[PDB]
Amino acid sequence: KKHTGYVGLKNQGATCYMNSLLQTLFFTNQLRKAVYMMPTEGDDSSKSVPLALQRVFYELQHSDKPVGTKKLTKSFGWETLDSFMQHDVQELCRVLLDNVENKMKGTCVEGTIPKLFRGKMVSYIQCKEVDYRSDRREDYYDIQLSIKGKKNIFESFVDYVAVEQLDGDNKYDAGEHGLQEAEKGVKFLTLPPVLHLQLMRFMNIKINDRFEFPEQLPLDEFLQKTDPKDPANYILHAVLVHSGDNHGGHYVVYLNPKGDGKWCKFDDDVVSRCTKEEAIEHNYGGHTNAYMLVYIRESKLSEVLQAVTDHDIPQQLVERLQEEKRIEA
Ligand SMILES: Cc1cc(Cl)cc(-c2ccnc3cc(CN4C(=O)CCC4=O)sc23)c1O[C@@H]1CNC[C@@H]1F
Repeated sequence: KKHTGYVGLKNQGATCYMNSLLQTLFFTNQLRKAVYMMPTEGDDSSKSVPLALQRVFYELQHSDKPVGTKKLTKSFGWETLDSFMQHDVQELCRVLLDNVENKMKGTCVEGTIPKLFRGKMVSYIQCKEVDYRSDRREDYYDIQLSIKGKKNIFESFVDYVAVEQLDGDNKYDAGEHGLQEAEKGVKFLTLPPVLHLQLMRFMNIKINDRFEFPEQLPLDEFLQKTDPKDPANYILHAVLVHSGDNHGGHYVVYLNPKGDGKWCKFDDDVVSRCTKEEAIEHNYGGHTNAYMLVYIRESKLSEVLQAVTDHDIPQQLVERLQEEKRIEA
């Protein structure tokens, strides 16, 4: 904390990618404030996932020493290494934020999860030579981008929206109209304030290819309609990295918490300052791979990364967490 201003977490081992995600969610400041507001006074000390996330966030905000996650792993039942390796980061993040969102219902901080992370997309199937079109509106909290044969995020987004032909052997079952030539596609209606992009490093053959992501990411061309008052310019907030072995390896996260190009490497207990280039360019890959990226929308940056004070944690919660620290010591 003395060098960088920020504390790290206790070592991974079986934990894998949780520490990387916890720092990412902790430095989503608007979420952190909302997490502190959850009415967890009635909750069980051990079994409550909402309370266990308040504990980590509290300790990341106040501790000089590294913060433990053992109370938190016991709460949502992922104790073994197998339980992390079977899942991916978006599934873990979904498990934490569902608990948080459910606890926030009927409270002053309701709807903070969908405000921060929920975007909307339309999937469509249009028949070419017949008048039939199926549409589904879908909420998403995260996007999984393809990287095999893609130079960069721009190209992955182009491929994400690209129109697929349903011709020949793979014609579209159109019900009363029978098999038809058709065009399948997806289109983004809105992009959230905090954008979670996972990069598909497994097709399970692994992909160590060089994949380039920028500091500033404009996404207006991937929307159906563009607001001129609020363009879809996104700014790079976090880069989650894996090195070494599969079914194992070492997980790190790079972060610029204030959103001001001032980057730090979060290597469990060791938080240290780094260059933009160590955080961005040097995690592109080729012959160490980035696997998740977090972008924040430029128009939403002040609100998402709003300053936290110790006053933002309710007195009842502070007293309860210090009662644990006294009794356990
Ligand atoms: C071993 C390993 C290496 C790398 Cl470099 C990234 C991940 C990783 C960690 C967390 N989250 C994601 C999300 C990803 C994107 N992705 C999907 O969602 C479906 C297919 C895929 O690629 S890769 C990854 C990883 O660990 C993984 C855990 N479970 C499977 C691996 F063992």
